[PDB]
Amino acid sequence: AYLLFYTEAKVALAVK
Amino acid sequence: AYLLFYTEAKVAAAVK
Amino acid sequence: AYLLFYTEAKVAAAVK
Amino acid sequence: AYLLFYTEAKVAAAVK
Amino acid sequence: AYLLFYTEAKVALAVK
Amino acid sequence: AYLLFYTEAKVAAAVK
Amino acid sequence: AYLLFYTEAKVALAVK
Amino acid sequence: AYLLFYTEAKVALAVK
Amino acid sequence: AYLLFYTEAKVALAVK
Amino acid sequence: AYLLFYTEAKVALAVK
Amino acid sequence: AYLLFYTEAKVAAAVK
Amino acid sequence: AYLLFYTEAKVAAAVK
Ligand SMILES: [Cl-]
Ligand SMILES: [Cl-]
Ligand SMILES: [Cl-]
Ligand SMILES: [Cl-]
Ligand SMILES: [Cl-]
Ligand SMILES: [Cl-]
Ligand SMILES: [Cl-]
Ligand SMILES: [Cl-]
Ligand SMILES: [Cl-]
Repeated sequence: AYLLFYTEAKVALAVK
Repeated sequence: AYLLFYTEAKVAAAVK
Repeated sequence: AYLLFYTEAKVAAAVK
Repeated sequence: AYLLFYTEAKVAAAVK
Repeated sequence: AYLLFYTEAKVALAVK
Repeated sequence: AYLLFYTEAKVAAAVK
Repeated sequence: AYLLFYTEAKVALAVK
Repeated sequence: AYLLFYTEAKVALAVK
Repeated sequence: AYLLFYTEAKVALAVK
Repeated sequence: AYLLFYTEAKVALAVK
Repeated sequence: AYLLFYTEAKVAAAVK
Repeated sequence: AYLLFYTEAKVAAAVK
């Protein structure tokens, strides 16, 4: 799975 | 300091 | 899903 | 210390 | 949106 | 879009 | 300046 | 190409 | 604590 | 060694 | 030093 | 592909 930084505000590490 | 993210929607960043 | 960090204090992680 | 990844499948993380 | 490092060369942060 | 960094005297960011 | 991820809980990008 | 952290376990910087 | 990528090879995310 | 993003403008990955 | 990206077509990296 | 690092300290990179 990819480890993708993400934000909608906080930044989070999404796991895809 | 830290980079923050915000919306105006478009995502934009700032530093504090 | 999202990688979460929480305080166990030492940092700990989960994925939801 | 460092974050490590493992599977239970879903990816999960730990700290060591 | 995703925050994805990218290169075509410089590295850049793409906002997707 | 691209996250840009520029000299504002400290670093500042914009997204295009 | 360095761009260092950190956490105390949210992740954030420190600007040092 | 994207520079995406990735894990199947080790993390690596994937070049896509 | 800082989240710092490092390598000794693939990478690891140090928690300092 | 540490892999640390930085910026003075471009982002770059420093090797320390 | 810093990692730099270049084309060979694949993206490749070097250190300076 | 993966960005890989080599070192016994100076660091060299490669894409596999
Ligand atoms: Cl996968
Ligand atoms: Cl500071
Ligand atoms: Cl430690
Ligand atoms: Cl599955
Ligand atoms: Cl989105
Ligand atoms: Cl917090
Ligand atoms: Cl701390
Ligand atoms: Cl591939
Ligand atoms: Cl190759």
